[PDB]
Amino acid sequence: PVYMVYVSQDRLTPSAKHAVAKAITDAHRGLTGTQHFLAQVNFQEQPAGNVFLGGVQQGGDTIFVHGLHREGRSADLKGQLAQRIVDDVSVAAEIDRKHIWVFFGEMPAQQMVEYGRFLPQPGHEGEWFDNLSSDERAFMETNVD
Amino acid sequence: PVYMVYVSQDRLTPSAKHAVAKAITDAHRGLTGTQHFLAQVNFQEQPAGNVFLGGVQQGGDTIFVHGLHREGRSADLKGQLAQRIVDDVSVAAEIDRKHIWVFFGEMPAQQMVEYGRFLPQPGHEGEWFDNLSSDERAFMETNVD
Amino acid sequence: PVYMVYVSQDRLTPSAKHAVAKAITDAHRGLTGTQHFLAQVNFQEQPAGNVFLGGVQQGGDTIFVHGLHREGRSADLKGQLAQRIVDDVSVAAEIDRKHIWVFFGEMPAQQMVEYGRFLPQPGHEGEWFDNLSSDERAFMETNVD
Repeated sequence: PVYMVYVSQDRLTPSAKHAVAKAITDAHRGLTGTQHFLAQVNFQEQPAGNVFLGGVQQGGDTIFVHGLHREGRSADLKGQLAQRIVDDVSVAAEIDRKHIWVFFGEMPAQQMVEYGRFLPQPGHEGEWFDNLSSDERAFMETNVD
Repeated sequence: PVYMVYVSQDRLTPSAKHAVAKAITDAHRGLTGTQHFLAQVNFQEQPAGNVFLGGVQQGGDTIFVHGLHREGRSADLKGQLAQRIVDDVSVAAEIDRKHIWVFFGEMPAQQMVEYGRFLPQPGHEGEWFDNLSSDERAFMETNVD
Repeated sequence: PVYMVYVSQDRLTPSAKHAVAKAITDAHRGLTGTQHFLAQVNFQEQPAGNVFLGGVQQGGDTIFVHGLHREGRSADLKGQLAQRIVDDVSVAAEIDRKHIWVFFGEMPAQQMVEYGRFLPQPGHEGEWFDNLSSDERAFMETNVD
């Protein structure tokens, strides 16, 4: 999964990004079982006053999370991935919930690539990791937190 | 909805961005009936040079609009929406049409959170608005023009 | 198509962006038959340290290629397209493939606008260009490389 996190500039300190991007990652891993290193959190920063809202220019206190998952998960599961991400990013960012937008897109894994490899079905994963090369699995083990 | 509006840095003043948001949001409100505070417009600036049509580098003149909607609307309606957004962003930002690009992807409202709440269907949004805690309803009332 | 290309600030020199946009552009034209000029490469640059993998802040060495396409093409072709993007970008940017992430989404051509016109299916690619207005065609032609 790729999570695009849109935020106004200098709202999250370099430690506020780490805490939020960890909250997201633990949320995913716990709920779906996809390994930590498979999650990516990509903060898109823009100078504040670029988020309009019913024509109303906003400050720099709005966060939009765009997830990109592969298909195969129930709506039940996705509603729970979404609310936990509302609840935990509120904490790690220290921001009220009313400012959080969370959208999820889904795609067939067969047109989804991470670490230069095609992904497996959400009902796979453990097997897929082992049968990758040694150096590929080593580089993956580096990105855990 | 969220509209991601990809614009070259230096193309829109503060006044031009509000003109663009107001046209986008009004167009979305008038063809779907979505109440105003639900249509976010999210400006994303990159330095001129970062856009390559056909492998050719571009100046600050291209606008890519990326709308994210709940599923459920007709193609006819969506073709109207996509044709209005073209004409009204051409006006508000003094641009011409053949520089304007617009893509709509849609998602189950079950996996769309706004203001900390799950989007309903197009067949509900008024019943939805009414049964929110006083704070939620009131915060949304501010973000309307 | 429209490809968003998320990369770190300074990672790609301008000559590098051109080479990579040209790799992707050659990929799409080569395997889908879509004329060069309908292929946009929109580079989205951020400071190094906004990209997190497995909750760990990365250097500036991550690429994320997100392709927005017409619905229509075989899973098999979309695999190859994504594969040839992976290989060609690895080579144009001078970067390992385990740094490259590729997701394709798809939408109805009916909800897709490039140059202010509605895209056709993958089913009238050539006769479509034959009914633009000459000035729009002449505009099309400057974006071949």
